[PDB]
Amino acid sequence: DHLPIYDLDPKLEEFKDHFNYRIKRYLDQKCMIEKHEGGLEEFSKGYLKFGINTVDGATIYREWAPAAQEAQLIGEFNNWNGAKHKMEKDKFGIWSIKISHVNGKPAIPHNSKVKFRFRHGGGAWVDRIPAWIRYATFDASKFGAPYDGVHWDPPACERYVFKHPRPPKPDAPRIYEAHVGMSGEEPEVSTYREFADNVLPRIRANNYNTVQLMAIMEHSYYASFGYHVTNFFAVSSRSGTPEDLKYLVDKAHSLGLRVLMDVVHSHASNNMTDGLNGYDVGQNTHESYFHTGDRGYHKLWDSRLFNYANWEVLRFLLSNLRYWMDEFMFDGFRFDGVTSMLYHHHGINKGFTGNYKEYFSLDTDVDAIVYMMLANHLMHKLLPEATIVAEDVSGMPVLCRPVDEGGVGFDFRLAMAIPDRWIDYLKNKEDRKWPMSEIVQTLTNRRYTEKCIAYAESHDQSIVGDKTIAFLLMDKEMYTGMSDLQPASPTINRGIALQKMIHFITMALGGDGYLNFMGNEFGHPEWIDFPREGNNWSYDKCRRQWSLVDTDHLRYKYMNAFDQAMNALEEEFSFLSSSKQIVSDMNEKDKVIVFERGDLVFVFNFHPNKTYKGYKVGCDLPGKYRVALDSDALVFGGHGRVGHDVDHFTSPEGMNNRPNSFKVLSPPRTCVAYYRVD
Ligand SMILES: OC[C@H]1O[C@H](O[C@H]2[C@H](O)[C@@H](O)[C@@H](O[C@H]3[C@H](O)[C@@H](O)[C@@H](O[C@H]4[C@H](O)[C@@H](O)[C@@H](O[C@H]5[C@H](O)[C@@H](O)[C@@H](O[C@H]6[C@H](O)[C@@H](O)[C@@H](O[C@H]7[C@H](O)[C@@H](O)[C@@H](O[C@H]8[C@H](O)[C@@H](O)[C@@H](O[C@H]9[C@H](O)[C@@H](O)[C@@H](O[C@H]%10[C@H](O)[C@@H](O)[C@@H](O[C@H]%11[C@H](O)[C@@H](O)[C@@H](O[C@H]%12[C@H](O)[C@@H](O)[C@@H](O)O[C@@H]%12CO)O[C@@H]%11CO)O[C@@H]%10CO)O[C@@H]9CO)O[C@@H]8CO)O[C@@H]7CO)O[C@@H]6CO)O[C@@H]5CO)O[C@@H]4CO)O[C@@H]3CO)O[C@@H]2CO)[C@H](O)[C@@H](O)[C@@H]1O
Ligand SMILES: OC[C@H]1O[C@H](O[C@H]2[C@H](O)[C@@H](O)[C@@H](O[C@H]3[C@H](O)[C@@H](O)[C@@H](O[C@H]4[C@H](O)[C@@H](O)[C@@H](O)O[C@@H]4CO)O[C@@H]3CO)O[C@@H]2CO)[C@H](O)[C@@H](O)[C@@H]1O
Repeated sequence: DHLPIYDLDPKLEEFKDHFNYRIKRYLDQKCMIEKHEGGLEEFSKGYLKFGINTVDGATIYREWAPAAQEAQLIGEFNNWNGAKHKMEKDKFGIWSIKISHVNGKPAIPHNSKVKFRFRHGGGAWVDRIPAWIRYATFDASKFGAPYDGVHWDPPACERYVFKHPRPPKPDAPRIYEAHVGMSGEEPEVSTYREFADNVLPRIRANNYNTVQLMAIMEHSYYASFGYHVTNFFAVSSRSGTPEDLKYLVDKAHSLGLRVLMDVVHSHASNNMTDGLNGYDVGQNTHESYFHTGDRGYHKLWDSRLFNYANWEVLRFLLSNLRYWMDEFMFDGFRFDGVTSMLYHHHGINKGFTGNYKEYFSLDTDVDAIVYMMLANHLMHKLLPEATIVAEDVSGMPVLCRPVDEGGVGFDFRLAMAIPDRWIDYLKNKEDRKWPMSEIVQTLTNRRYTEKCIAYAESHDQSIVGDKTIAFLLMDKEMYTGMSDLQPASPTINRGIALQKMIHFITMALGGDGYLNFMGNEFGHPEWIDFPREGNNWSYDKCRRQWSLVDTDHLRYKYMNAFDQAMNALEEEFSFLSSSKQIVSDMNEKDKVIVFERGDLVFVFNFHPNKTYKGYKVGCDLPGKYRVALDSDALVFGGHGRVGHDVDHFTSPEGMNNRPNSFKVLSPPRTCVAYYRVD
């Protein structure tokens, strides 16, 4: 009847009807799950019943295949002959078999290959990888690099034991988005252990508190960046085994880092031999993971789309969430492609002006929203400290409100509008024509009842035609002009300064959390290019040149040190988790932005050349102000013009204006945060 979200946003009651239906569809589905499955928590334990599971004296294999008329389990254990391992179908379309132990040992050995062999209506037999397989390996020797499902039940001598607890939820997420495969300096696919031993310390040393782990779910197409999942329960085998990933998560927890995983429940790869799409043999949507016809196909991604209303699809996805959380001790997730799930048009060729009828209509996908609400309720009841992030460009209201208020249940939203604004400024505007108004409004125009994670550039700003901000600033000059033993050219000084500036203002003004993609913290040059036919499958641009930031006589160390000190500043002052956000000056003629966040006063000089001596900045309490972070510091690649022990005494006003003010030196292209001395 009445939802609490209506009190947060009166404009929502106009669409009560919509929400009514939506909430009804939620409460019914949950109710059904509680009546016939024992509740969401038990429903999400489906990976203990489906797939291959060892019990006392036998092994149970279950697989949902309504379209099959006959089915058997084949593998190395029966030399790919399922004659003595025929499965039986029930009224729900589920095939099952119990296989007794052989000489006291399980019938299917650990680390052996298995396949689900079934005959469909036409009369032909096909072999597929089990949908709930937990490991799948490819053989690059054979043509196709075809995958094989692998039964993963390691003995205690090689099963990883988690030794460290989950860290507490931070006051604000400082997220290091990473991809294990391209995390090494060698032009190859790196391993989970190499990432845990080499990269995680870099993340902790730069004072991040969260890692966003991409490309964990298995995907046969490496260049998909993990977005085209084939085996949803399998840890991507190109970087190691599931135990290696468990070791990665445990090591991150030992360093005090929280780990989120990329969850791709928005679509599925079209790969029929290796992936889930192989269970589509033409059956109707009520016997399939996916919709049929147009609704079952994503035109932009060339992918299959789930039928979120199906009982078995709900079991599949909710159990996938519980599987990742429980078996790998993840601290939360980022749901990718949420915009495509929210609307029947998937936002493919549609811009969202903000008109509420574009959010709440019959273009709204109620099945997917019901699934996401069930998912968020389940995940927050399993782990109240979990952080669930939604990757959504539309800005759907109440998307990040709890389920019990009428919301979708996400904790944070990705603030996906800032990067393109920065790109436009860098590409088509001269430095003296940059609008401070548009920058401030882009950083601050958001729904303040819902939390958001700001970032100047993510992984997508490194791929498919996008360059890093550092490269957009300096380009080929980075190849030759980044040595610390020679004076930096004007271009290099400009680029380093503006990179620090863009990152810092996006963090301090753009939301309630920060995200940075692996390598951009030190201005990694160029772009990311995956191995493909066009480059003869080169890994040259599918890696991270840690050499550049580690070398003392180069200048990347400056951007890295500024990133580290900026994260440490956020840790000490907690300005990302403070609602006090006052922009007290926006000098468009002088290109200066003065604002207040937390207990800090931020002065940004975006002017190309002019220094402002004795610039007056507003502040609340009178007293003694000093530099907390200054981008012109020599250790950050500046010229050291500001000076850190200088006392900025306040003077009351009258001898956006504030009670008191103090005067600062503001060199061009600089950012200084000031704190009040106790
Ligand atoms: O303590 C004590 C100590 O001791 C010791 O030490 C010592 C020692 O011993 C001694 O020796 C000394 O040292 C010293 C020395 O001597 C000196 O020399 C120095 O050195 C230094 C330096 O200085 C610095 O700088 C550094 O360096 C570095 C750097 O930094 C970095 O960077 C690196 O580099 C590198 C890189 O990385 C790489 O890469 C390479 O590069 C290369 C490349 O590759 C190639 O290619 C080339 O390039 C080139 C080209 O070719 C051409 O062409 C050009 O280009 C251009 C073009 O033409 C134009 O056109 C433009 O382009 C553009 C376009 O237009 C657009 O389109 C875009 O693009 C695009 C692209 O194309 C693509 O990629 C896209 O995408 C794609 C996708 O992905 C797919 O999928 C498909 O779709 O396709 C697509 C495509 O279509 O993307 C994009 C878009 O987004 O854009 C573009 C661009 O913008 O433009 C361009 C430009 O750029 O040109 C180029 C260039 O020129 O070549 C290159 C080369 O150059 O390699 C490099 C190198 O070189 O690394 C480096 C090295 O490291 O460092 C150094 C060293 O350090 O100093 C020193 C000192 O400091 O002394 C010492 C002390 O004592 C012991 O040892 C120690 O330990 C101890 O401690
Ligand atoms: O009704 C109360 C029951 O609630 C729960 O049952 C679930 C099943 O577990 C789900 O599997 C599903 O059943 C679907 C099934 O997924 C789907 O394939 C379809 O079955 C086909 C079958 O494959 C085909 O071979 C043919 O012969 O029969 C059906 C024709 O389409 O439809 C089934 C019904 O939806 O959903 C139900 C709930 O709706 C719970 O698990 C049970 O314990 C409980 O009895």
